[PDB]
Parts: sequence; structure tokens; C-alpha cells
Amino acid sequence: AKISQDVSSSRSKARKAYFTASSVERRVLLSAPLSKELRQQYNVKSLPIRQNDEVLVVRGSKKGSEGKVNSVYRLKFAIQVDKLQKEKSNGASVPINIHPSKVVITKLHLDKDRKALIQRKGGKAE
RNA sequence: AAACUUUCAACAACGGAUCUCUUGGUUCUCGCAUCGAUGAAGAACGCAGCGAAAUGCGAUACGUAAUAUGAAUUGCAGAUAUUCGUGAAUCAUCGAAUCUUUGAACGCACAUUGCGCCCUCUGGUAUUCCGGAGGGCAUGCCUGUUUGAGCGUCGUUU
Ligand SMILES: [Mg+2]
Ligand SMILES: [Mg+2]
Repeated sequence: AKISQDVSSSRSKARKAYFTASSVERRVLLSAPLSKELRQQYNVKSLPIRQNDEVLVVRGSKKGSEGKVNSVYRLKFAIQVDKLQKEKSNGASVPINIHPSKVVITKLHLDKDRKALIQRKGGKAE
């Protein structure tokens, strides 16, 4: 149960804050858990998904698929994986949208800011 | 006997009830004190690579600066855009700016994009005319400055 007077248990307020979330807020909302191998490598359990991460799909019809994130399509609350494509009868392929909470990050795209973020969260980066 | 009329059932119509939802409303409580001549509230007209509206903004026009953050935006397109970084996106934050024509609305006027005057600079052979750029000119009242008015009145000299 929540104790703080600054926390709201309102369903309408919580949903409004989600669907009207800014792009910067949606980066944190689109977090993904790390795989077991990366969790012991970095001592961090989840990170906001980023463009050049590699993920393994763990839920849905594409469970077991792997690929590199192509875009964190923050407007649709989804990520698009490298070769997770649906082929229309037209012959054209549209990417399949997957929520980041339904994948595990298997390889991180690292830069000076990701490492500081991992070290900020108590982990180890380099 | 058909057709026709009426009733019922099945399927299809017409229509949008019912059910289930809900970024809305309503009411209660808690906390706070912050509009404007330093130009408000409001109005009009504009502004996007491709927009009519809503939203945002003002010729720096769906925004400029700054701080933070840290890879997007996305319907399509596109960098003389970006990725171990003064660096994508961001009304995230916001302390610097821009802020058209107006509006208490202030040169005068306004059913007009009407008409002046002053200062500096500038173009046309120009203190005077015509053009342009920038800066100014409302009213009531207060304090002060300067210039004044009145046999209202004080001193002095014929
Ligand atoms: Mg209902
Ligand atoms: Mg007239």
C-alpha cells in the first residue's frame, strides 16, 4: 500500500499520465530487463531500451526471436526489432511492434552516458 | 386455388437500445497568494518542407537563448543534422530574449491600415521639398527644476 500523500492511487490520473507522457518520460517507461548474463555482467537488472541494443523476445507469437532494435518508436510505445517483419499480401513488409517489457536485452549499445547510467544504478560498466 | 391481409418463426434489413468500458464531469478535503503603463485580460491578422481546425508561437513567428538530459522524430520527405558527444529529440527545466496590428491603450484620428509634428542619421544638386532608418510627442495627480504672471504684497530710489 502507498503511504505518501504525493502518490495517487487514481486509475484515471495514472492512465492520463501514461497516454499523455512526453517523449522524455516515455524513455523510462519503455525500460527492458537485462538477460541473466548481462545482469551478472553489469549488476543492473533493467535499463531504458535504446536504438542499437540487441533483444530476445520472451513473450507472444515472436517469442524466441532475436535481433537488434531498429527504432524505439516512442509515439506508439513500442520498439521495432531488426527482422521482426509482417509480410502483407501486397508483398510489402511492415515491422512488428513489441513492447520492451516483453523482451530481454542480450547486448547493450554502450557510450559514455550509458556507462555512467549503469554506474549510477550501482552496477559496473568498464 | 392464387394474389392480398394478419400472426408466428428463421435469416437478412432499418435503427441504435442493452451490456461492458472511460485521458470527462460532479462533490468533499488539504496546501499556496502570483495580473496590468517594465503595457495585462481580451481581439484581429499571420507563422510549419508538405496544415484546414485544435494546440503553440509573433516577421527571431508549431519558435531563439540558457540549464538539464542523453539518441531520437515519424504520415511522408530531408539535411551544407546528429551518436564514447558542446549532442538527436524534449513548453524536461527556464532566470536571457523576440513579442505583428491592437486592446486600460497613450501624437491626433479610426466604418480610414487617414493625418501630423520634433531629434539623429541617410538618399535625391537641400535649415525649408520628396524618400528611407532609428528614437520620440496622451491625461489626472505628487515631489523637485526652470521660466514666468498678478499695485496680492515687502524693502529702496526719484
Ligand atoms: Mg451503457
Ligand atoms: Mg471617413
